[PDB]
Amino acid sequence: DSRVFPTQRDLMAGIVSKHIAKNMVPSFIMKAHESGIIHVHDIDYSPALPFTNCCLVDLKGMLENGFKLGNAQIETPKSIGVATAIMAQITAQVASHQYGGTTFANVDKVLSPYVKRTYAKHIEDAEKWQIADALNYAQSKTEKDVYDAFQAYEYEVNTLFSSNGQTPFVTITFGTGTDWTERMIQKAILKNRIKGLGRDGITPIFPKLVMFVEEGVNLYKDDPNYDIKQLALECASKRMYPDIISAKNNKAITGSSVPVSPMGCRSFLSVWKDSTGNEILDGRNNLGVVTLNLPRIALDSYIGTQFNEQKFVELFNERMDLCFEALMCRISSLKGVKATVAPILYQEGAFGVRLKPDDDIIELFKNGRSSVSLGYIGIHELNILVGRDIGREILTKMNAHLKQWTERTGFAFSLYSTPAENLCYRFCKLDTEKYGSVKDVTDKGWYTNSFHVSVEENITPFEKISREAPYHFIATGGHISYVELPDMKNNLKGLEAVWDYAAQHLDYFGVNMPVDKCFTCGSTHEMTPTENGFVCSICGETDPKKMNTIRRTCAYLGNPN
Amino acid sequence: DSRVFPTQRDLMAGIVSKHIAKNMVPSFIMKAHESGIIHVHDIDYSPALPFTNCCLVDLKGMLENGFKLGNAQIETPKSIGVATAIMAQITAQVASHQYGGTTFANVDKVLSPYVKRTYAKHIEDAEKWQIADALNYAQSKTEKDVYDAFQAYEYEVNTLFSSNGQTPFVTITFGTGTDWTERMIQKAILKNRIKGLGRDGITPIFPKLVMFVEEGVNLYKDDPNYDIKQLALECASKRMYPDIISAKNNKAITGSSVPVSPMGCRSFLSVWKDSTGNEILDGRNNLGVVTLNLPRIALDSYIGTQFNEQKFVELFNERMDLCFEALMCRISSLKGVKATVAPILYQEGAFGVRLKPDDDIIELFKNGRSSVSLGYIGIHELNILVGRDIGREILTKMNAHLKQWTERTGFAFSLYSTPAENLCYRFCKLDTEKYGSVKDVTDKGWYTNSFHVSVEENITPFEKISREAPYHFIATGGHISYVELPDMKNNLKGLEAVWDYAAQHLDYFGVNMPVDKCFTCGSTHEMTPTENGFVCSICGETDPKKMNTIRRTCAYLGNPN
Ligand SMILES: Nc1nc2c(ncn2[C@H]2C[C@H](O)[C@@H](COP(=O)(O)OP(=O)(O)OP(=O)(O)O)O2)c(=O)[nH]1
Ligand SMILES: Nc1nc2c(ncn2[C@H]2C[C@H](O)[C@@H](COP(=O)(O)OP(=O)(O)OP(=O)(O)O)O2)c(=O)[nH]1
Ligand SMILES: Nc1nc2c(ncn2[C@H]2C[C@H](O)[C@@H](COP(=O)(O)OP(=O)(O)OP(=O)(O)O)O2)c(=O)[nH]1
Ligand SMILES: Nc1nc2c(ncn2[C@H]2C[C@H](O)[C@@H](COP(=O)(O)OP(=O)(O)OP(=O)(O)O)O2)c(=O)[nH]1
Ligand SMILES: [Mn+2]
Ligand SMILES: [Mn+2]
Ligand SMILES: [Zn+2]
Ligand SMILES: [Zn+2]
Repeated sequence: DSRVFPTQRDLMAGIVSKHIAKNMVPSFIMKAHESGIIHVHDIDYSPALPFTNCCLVDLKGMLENGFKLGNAQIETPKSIGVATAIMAQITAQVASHQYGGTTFANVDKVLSPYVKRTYAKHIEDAEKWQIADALNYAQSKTEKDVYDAFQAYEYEVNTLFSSNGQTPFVTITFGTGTDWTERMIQKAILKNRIKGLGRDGITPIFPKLVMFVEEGVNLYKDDPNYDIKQLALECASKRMYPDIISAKNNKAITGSSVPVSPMGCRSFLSVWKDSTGNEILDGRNNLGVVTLNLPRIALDSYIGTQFNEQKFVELFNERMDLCFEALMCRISSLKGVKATVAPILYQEGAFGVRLKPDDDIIELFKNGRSSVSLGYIGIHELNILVGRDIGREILTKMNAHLKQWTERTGFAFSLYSTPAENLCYRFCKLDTEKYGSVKDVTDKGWYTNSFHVSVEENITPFEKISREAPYHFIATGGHISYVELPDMKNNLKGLEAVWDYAAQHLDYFGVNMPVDKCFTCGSTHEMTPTENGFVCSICGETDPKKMNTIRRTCAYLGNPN
Repeated sequence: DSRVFPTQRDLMAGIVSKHIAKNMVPSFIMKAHESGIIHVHDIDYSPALPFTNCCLVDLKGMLENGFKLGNAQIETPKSIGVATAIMAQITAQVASHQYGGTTFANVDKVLSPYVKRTYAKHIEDAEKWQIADALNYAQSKTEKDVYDAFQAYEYEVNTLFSSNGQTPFVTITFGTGTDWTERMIQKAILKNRIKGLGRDGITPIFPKLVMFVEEGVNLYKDDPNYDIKQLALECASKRMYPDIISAKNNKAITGSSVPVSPMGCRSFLSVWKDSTGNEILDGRNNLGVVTLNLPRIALDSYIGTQFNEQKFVELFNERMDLCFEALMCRISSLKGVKATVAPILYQEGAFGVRLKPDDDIIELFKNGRSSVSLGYIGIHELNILVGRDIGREILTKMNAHLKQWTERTGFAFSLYSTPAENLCYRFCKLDTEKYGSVKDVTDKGWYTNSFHVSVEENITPFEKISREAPYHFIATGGHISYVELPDMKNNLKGLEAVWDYAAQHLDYFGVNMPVDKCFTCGSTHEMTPTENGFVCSICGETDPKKMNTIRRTCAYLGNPN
């Protein structure tokens, strides 16, 4: 919250950490950050301490083998419910040793073997107690245990604070599983999500859910998991998640044999092979984000009221170099740092390899294993400032610099569509301090996310997907597209048509709908917006404590007041 | 640990908090703390933030009714396993909003109703599936669910870090329960503890276990839970805990109709009644500890090499006043503080009453509800310095000051036998900086705990209990007695004789034995101590990673290196 104790403690460390960063980070990089030329993310954590950002947790390797967690040498779980109980504790622990999001990829496949152990236990109990209908007891009890295991997970993640006093920022993916255990997990996740959280069944912010969609798996009428696709459509319409990823487009962009889950919100690894040619996903991470204020490049290239193309080329080149220096500055902090810093990450399997206590952690990140993020924002406002559409062109050129950086250093730089929940305002506020109200750019008080078409443009779902799709193939380090839609709870067919179009043309996709609930009557209709707050169409209730109203106005779900 | 991330963050807040305390706390109090005249505990937390110390969590009230926990409006659990899963999350949350220990009192009684719901569910499943042996299916499955629920608890508490990067400091009491559900919980706790933690079955530091012992319940051959007493003796001999409390002596000292569990290690409330005359235990807390260096009073009253009684009376009176000023200083910090600071504690039931967000938290503590702790230490070294035994006499006089303080302020001051894990060295080191090596006092490098007879005195178990017993009736705010014993795993009868003697004469009691395990062979015999480390009698292994060696050399269990 803010005045809550663990948050206050965290703010104290955050302040000490900003001060230490002022002594570690070269002046020109700091100055560029204060002025809003760039944005060095997570300065209240790094480089004062050698934290990394987000990751794909290697849960499979952890669970299969042993691993130490806290003071406890955990063994392979022998039931599904214990497996997600351990998954929940790893969630809290990983969140406390990085400043970014934690992702568990393909939990349907990974947790499958523990649903199998639960099933065998009940089969053993059907013989032990002379149960007449044996195959129906084992299945029915297993269905219940799995439902309960993922209710446990969803609640644990919403009832525990990490180091920083907040609920852990975690995402869960699924959808490539077709075996009966893998189907059951997916239905359990989606059904718990539909039921909602707590007494009143509210819409949770976390975990993020993302489902993979593929032809031959869950995309068309005839596919095996097509019933699960319909469950997911109902869930999306009541609770926003799950977002979907097109397995086909995802693998083309990443170069991966299997769909690549996003770390945190939408950071994507590209394909990487270990020393024996195996494709590795789980365990890999991102080292940080620096974000380039693209509108500011253009604003600073104005001479009078007129754009100067030559000036723009000079500052662009100069600012790209600058961003490399900022990104490299923090990676340099990681030199000499030992694996004692975060045993759960480095010693015990979360990052997929066991380092010894006295090993340097940075060697793990080298030669393309970890990604590193050059963010950007405000293509819409860039296009207005330069007078034409240069989005695909400037982003393609940014990739060309990134390739050079990758080859000079060994670190795998990628272009990242910064989620920028509040950075949209920060950059605009600082650009306003210099240039004032500029028509169509700073006047509204925010910059538009990445390559997204303006939220104030009159466009259909289908035409927005088309305009945005090309960018998923360019900003390979991170991207998503949203479409705004009304209540779709009694129009699952229209929603599905937008999913299918999205899955055909782009990588990662979500749909922003209104998800409201009046507690006193029970209406799940969209509330109408007053100047005071929200109001119930059918009853007329206006108390915030007697309703749940969730939008995704930017990146995360939240209540808009 | 130390270089582990959440710990480093916590150290940053701890440093900022010490600095803020330097601006909040009057100079004379700070100076007295630097010099080791007194010790203001937890200065790295309070008064920079308005934390409190330890508590008895009102789990019963929380579970029975609703309560919000994190973002989730939790409902009454409908199974035992969910109940301890919620108990585990409350543990982590309470630990993060106070700087002291969390206690769940009488978990056998409190969690009983959820064992009853689990039993009814399996009875319902015996009819649903035509199970031949119905009463034996429900009982056998319930036994398993309870075992699993308390394995879940013991592991959750050892696999989660609170705000401060440490495993939560938590204690669990039981033993007054005689119903079949309450027996089953006690056996589950004790059996999990016996099995140990993890792959290798190591001895856990936490949770602390304390069992109540009473005539007519579990003390003599004919008592109903006498079998549980034997389970507890076996557990104590393999894992140190459980400590025991004499229900009879405990109620006489506290004035309570039911046995009073210790908050954290050994802070005891005295009896208190709400506005309608009900005796309240659960929800109540302690506001902090200031500890009086008793040897230093005597050392500072030496004129040449000779004790001056008159000087001792003057500094004693002056230092008691000083301690009141230090204790009151931090309680003053709590004025104006609102319940938004810690919703789990103040709004949602942990402290047993629901305050509104805009309510002041200090009113909850007034008029005897919360205790406040005047610690002391080193009676043994005090007796040497003054030339005679003045322990019962000086402590009785300290109570007389405390009664005056209580009547002037409304806050319930009590005399507290400071556990002083490392304060035993701190005080001795600072007293040495002034007076050097003093025979029998500072020469060994530590002061003896509270009223405990010297750890270097040749005395039997029974004679140590007798010497120490009177002090449990005087230092009512906190006390314990230890006895040192050899391996007692194949002598449960000798151990029981010491428990019975203890239960007759004193309040709260534990037995320090050696609990070692060699992993390579499996010996549970006492390891022999070398200058290098520990060594296995029968095999000869010396690697610390291939063994588990636990002592209680002071207060907590730990590995001595
Ligand atoms: N002007 C303005 N700045 C804000 C607001 N909320 C947060 N900021 C600032 C503080 C942060 O350094 C920066 C970005 O915050 P975000 O919410 O986008 O992400 P986050 O809090 O994780 O910060 P970070 O990306 O790690 O720097 O913007 C706001 O309402 N207005
Ligand atoms: N913290 C936490 N809360 C849970 C867990 N499982 C359920 N809850 C929450 C949600 C409910 O508000 C409350 C009561 O839940 P239940 O005992 O009814 O759990 P469940 O639905 O799995 O069993 P049920 O089908 O109702 O018999 O506790 C868990 O593993 N951890
Ligand atoms: N001389 C000396 N002082 C120590 C050692 N370890 C800790 N201290 C200091 C720092 C603490 O302010 C003080 C008491 O520490 P304790 O381990 O008894 O308890 P705790 O860490 O909870 O500190 P506190 O009671 O809150 O001040 O003694 C040591 O090995 N030697
Ligand atoms: N974090 C956590 N660990 C648990 C829990 N229950 C058991 N564990 C740990 C201890 C073991 O090292 C490992 C595997 O435990 P199990 O799946 O065998 O649990 P349990 O003994 O209740 O079932 P079982 O009798 O073996 O079929 O996980 C829990 O609720 N939370
Ligand atoms: Mn097991
Ligand atoms: Mn339920
Ligand atoms: Zn309504
Ligand atoms: Zn051995």
